Amino acid sequence: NQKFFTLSNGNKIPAVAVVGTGTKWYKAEETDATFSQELTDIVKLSLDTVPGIVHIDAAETYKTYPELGAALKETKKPREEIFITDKFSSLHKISEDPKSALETALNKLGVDYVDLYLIHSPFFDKDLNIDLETAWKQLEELYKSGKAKNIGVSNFTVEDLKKVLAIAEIKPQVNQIEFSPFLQNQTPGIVEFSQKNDILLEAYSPLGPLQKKPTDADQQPFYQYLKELSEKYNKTEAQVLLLWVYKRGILPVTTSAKIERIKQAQDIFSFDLTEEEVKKITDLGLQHEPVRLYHVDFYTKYNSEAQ
Repeated sequence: NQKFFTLSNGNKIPAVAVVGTGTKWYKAEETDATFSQELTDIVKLSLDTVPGIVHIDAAETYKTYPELGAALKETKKPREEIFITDKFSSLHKISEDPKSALETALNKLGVDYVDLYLIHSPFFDKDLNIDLETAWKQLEELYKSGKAKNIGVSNFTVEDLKKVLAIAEIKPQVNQIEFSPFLQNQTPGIVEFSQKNDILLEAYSPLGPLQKKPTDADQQPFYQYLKELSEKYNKTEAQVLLLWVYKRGILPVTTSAKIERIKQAQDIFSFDLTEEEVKKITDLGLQHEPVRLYHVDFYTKYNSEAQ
């Protein structure tokens, strides 16, 4: 039942990521006191009970490698039935460079490789002693050594991708961006450019519209239609939006702490949307004001082009 995207290198990636590792409260330090039993328990439960290949989206910045590592050790879910995406913290330095970050992560996770490694932001912390070019080249070496089965970037503009393409031996395989019906181009032209250049887009915060659901939702065309589709298919509104992202050729990344929502996200491929329905979600979304939840200070200037 599970669907996959095929990356430019021929490798497959599960077409929805359903396990996220954010502490609901930002985690400032890594101590026994800050270890989140609640997070480790939901990751373990997901690995135990979610059918098929379970795609986890992790990140150095979360400081939840210990919780992911404990869950990975305690599950009997086999390693090959897990796809682990990890991200080098470029915005806020924790490691000197990608090589150091991933070496540390592999040891904390208790694993030999990650399935996808991303540069989390093109906007490097002033405290980092490495530039974008040098970081990408480190990802190329982690790809060649097999520590990262696939490599890519996150929150890159067209100009950022062009900077990588100018020095790349290995073309980035993924660009994880914020994408939803209320933000259909995180930065100008990114969707069209990425898809034309065989760089797979992942969409984080694809459920932004449901987070920022206004209290007049019952009277808003977008939310009215989303409810109509939910009722038509006997699926949740979340499931309809996640499937819409997939139908736009983009891999939705979601991060619920409710096991039934995690299972529902994995199960989006239990139905389909017609061409009309995909187009109508798109069109009603584009009529809406942009909603941007991440990289706000960097990309506000692009809001006028996002829809």
